[PDB]
Amino acid sequence: HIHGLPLPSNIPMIEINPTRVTLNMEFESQYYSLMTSDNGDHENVASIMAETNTLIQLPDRSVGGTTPDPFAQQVTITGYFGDVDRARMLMRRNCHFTVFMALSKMKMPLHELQAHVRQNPIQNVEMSFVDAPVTTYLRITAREKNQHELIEAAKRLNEILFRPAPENNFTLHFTLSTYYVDQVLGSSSTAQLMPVIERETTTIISYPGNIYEIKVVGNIDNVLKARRYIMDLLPISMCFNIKNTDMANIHMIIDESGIILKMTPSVYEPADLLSGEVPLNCASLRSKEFNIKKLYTAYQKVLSKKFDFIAPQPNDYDNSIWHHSLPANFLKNFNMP
Repeated sequence: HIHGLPLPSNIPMIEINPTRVTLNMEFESQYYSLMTSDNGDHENVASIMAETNTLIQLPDRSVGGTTPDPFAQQVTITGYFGDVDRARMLMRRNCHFTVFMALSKMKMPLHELQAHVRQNPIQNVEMSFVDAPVTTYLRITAREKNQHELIEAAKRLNEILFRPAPENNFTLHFTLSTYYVDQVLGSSSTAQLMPVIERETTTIISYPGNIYEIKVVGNIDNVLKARRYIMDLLPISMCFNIKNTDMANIHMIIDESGIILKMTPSVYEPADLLSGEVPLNCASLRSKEFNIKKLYTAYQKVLSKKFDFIAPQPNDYDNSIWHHSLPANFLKNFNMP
């Protein structure tokens, strides 16, 4: 209970359907362009929207001020709950990611390597060279679903470059929204969450605005594992409105699973009639991505049985080390916008 409310409204509400919701997730802006491009493989955002009959929006906000923009990298998916979940999965699998390989120490001259890569192009594994202020690095990029194709191409290259390959020849740059630094990495009143990932993935993670960079180092397999655990920590939330007659001060609830239900009473008072007052609630469910399977369950509970529906129980995150090694406090973010 948390004592300008309720939220008034005059625009004619066409409908107040609980099954109509928006999902919010965090996606790294450095890939926005690549999620857009029509690679002709029917996999970009447009494609997904079309096949999921949903609306997906990538932000483009230049925010400044005192506090970092909490929406710097937040993407929203809106539509029927059943389709939104399917678009959740398709946006992760199809999303690109990048990894850098240290060319230092390689036997063959760089020029020959360039020739190789230039004369052998894979359709799902873009490769390009870049020089960090002055050693050169190889940039490899692919969509999540083709992670097997990328690793192999990488491991094929090590073989070819060290006819004894170093054990920290890979680096990944994860861009988190500074805002969430306290919730992902840790805060003064919590445990430091990255050290745990290092211990479980044999990787090194160093870190220092709206964008915060987390640097991960280690073999290719471990890094992509660190990435996954880091991403399991990204916050997630689902919004929707609900007529009082359709349920099973600001209202917040925390179950013993980590989901947070926030209800903001609002009212729709017509302007053309000056009668009829439909009392409704603005709901919002939060939690960390990996715990999404428990968010839907929380959702099913708010909806009335009359809707006779079951929430989908995704399994994309069942192997998260976070289901047993994450301190409770981390899933209790009451102030999150």
